[PDB]
Amino acid sequence: TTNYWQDWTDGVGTVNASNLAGGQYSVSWTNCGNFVVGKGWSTGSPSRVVNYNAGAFSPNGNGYLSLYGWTRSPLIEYYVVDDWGSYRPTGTYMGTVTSDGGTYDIYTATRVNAPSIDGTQTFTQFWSVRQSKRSIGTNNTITFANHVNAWKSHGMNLGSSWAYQIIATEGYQSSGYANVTVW
Ligand SMILES: O[C@@H]1[C@@H](O)[C@H](O)OC[C@H]1O
Repeated sequence: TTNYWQDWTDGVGTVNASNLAGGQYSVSWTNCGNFVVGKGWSTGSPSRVVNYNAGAFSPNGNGYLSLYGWTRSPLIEYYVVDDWGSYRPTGTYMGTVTSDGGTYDIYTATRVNAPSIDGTQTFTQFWSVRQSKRSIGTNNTITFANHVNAWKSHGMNLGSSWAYQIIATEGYQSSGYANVTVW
């Protein structure tokens, strides 16, 4: 089960996040800047199988629902995006991976002098983005090893030092509400 609660916001707009029982959380936001809220594990694993049920995911504008985390050495931000609002995230196309009943496009991207778990840094993003939005309110599994190994085949090797790993609600200049249980 989960051991970690993440509640990060850049302070722009109103973001109200609740650390509920077990692996459950909720977040309501209005005209946010950027925020990342979710539950998961303080140390990510490339072989973790993550389950979640989004009782609600209703962005009004740009919001994502993703398996989300960081490695260091090198500094990499990674996503497995199952749902989004008005904006589907993309980068440089690398291929596809089919996992847990969905097909995901794979992308890389460079972020130059950008916010990160270690402050302003130049780093890389690894993305799997579902080709269509996954069903909301169902018990959904992300078999992360499939994504890790699909990424490896394209030279997207994750860092050797693992930071947190969560099912994250992320908003960008938007409003919305989400309620999610992770295990
Ligand atoms: O973990 C936070 C990350 O989610 C955000 O993107 O940049 C600052 C970090 O502390």
